Amino acid sequence: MLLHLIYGPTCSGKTDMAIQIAQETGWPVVALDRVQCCPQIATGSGRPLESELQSTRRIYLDSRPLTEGILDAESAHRRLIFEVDWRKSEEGLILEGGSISLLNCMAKSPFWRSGFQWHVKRLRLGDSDAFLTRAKQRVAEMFAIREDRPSLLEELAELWNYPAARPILEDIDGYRCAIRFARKHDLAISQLPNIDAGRHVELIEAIANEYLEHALSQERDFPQWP
Ligand SMILES: Nc1ncnc2c1ncn2[C@@H]1O[C@H](COP(=O)(O)O)[C@@H](O)[C@H]1O
Ligand SMILES: CC(C)=CCSP(=O)(O)OP(=O)(O)O
Ligand SMILES: [Zn+2]
Ligand SMILES: [Zn+2]
Repeated sequence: MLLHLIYGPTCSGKTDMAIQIAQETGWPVVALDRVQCCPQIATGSGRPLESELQSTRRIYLDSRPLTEGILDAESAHRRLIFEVDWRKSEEGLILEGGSISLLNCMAKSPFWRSGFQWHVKRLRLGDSDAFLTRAKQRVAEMFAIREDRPSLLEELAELWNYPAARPILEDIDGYRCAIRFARKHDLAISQLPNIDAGRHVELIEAIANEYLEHALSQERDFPQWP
């Protein structure tokens, strides 16, 4: 079968791309993302909206409570081989995501190196400045109060109740920032949603900047794929 592999940093449009190829071909898209396997952090982790899948399928490598820990990379990798393997007979599948440790498992795994055709697309960040514009938009959407899906701040407040979630969230991007930012301004995590006019602007800015650190370190640590 043909695997269409799409990887690159945070906020590069990988998913809209994947959705478009999926809506053309009919193939599912497997998310190469460990953090997105915790649906309790669906928004902050970048899962697309149901509305935005446009009836196309997107497959996650597990579905797990956040307090169970983010799915480790070698478990994710074994799950990935299985999701591709059982679909062995279909025409192709789309693998899309920005997981550093998952992509590197892939690059080191004997599974991938034979018995598949590949189309491989690597998105980059270019302008730091356009990156941050792109990033601030994405953050404002993750912050939008929506009918159907909790915002990043609402997910964050929800989970802050479980002391076990706290160290885990401190290690995840967006949430890390939001938490660091609450402590900076002597705010309770619960009050982050009612954050006043421009206080809201400094937090979007700060998360977008944390996305930047992240994307730079994704450019640093990504495998170079064949
Ligand atoms: N979808 C995501 N959302 C938020 N943070 C992420 C995401 N994927 C990776 N990270 C961050 O990058 C580290 C995970 O490594 P990796 O899966 O190898 O990129 C995580 O601990 C998070 O801090
Ligand atoms: C928010 C962070 C750090 C990762 C999730 S964003 P992404 O890799 O899901 O975004 P794109 O599909 O590249 O827009
Ligand atoms: Zn995505
Ligand atoms: Zn990071």
